[PDB]
Amino acid sequence: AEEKPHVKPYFTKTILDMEVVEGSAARFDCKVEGYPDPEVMWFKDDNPVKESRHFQIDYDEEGNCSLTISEVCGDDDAKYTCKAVNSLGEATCTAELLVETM
Repeated sequence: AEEKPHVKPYFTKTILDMEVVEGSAARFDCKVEGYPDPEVMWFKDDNPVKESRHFQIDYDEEGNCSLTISEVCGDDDAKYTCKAVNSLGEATCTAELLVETM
């Protein structure tokens, strides 16, 4: 039986800057690769994001990573970061969420 090769994390898809009207939902998504599989965490202006009704975080076996914000408010207007790390290294991608006020 063969095993996967050890490779530091890397994103094949990175998160994108978004503009969302206040009150509506917003989602950041990216895809990570690496072996051992990496552990992932999200940051809002470099502060760890904790799972909640407001911040839904998903990470599946295929490496799809996402952060969904259900009702965007002023406090969400920020820089978000998805960081992935395994024993061989780390990878991060960042993007801005601009909350639009009509």
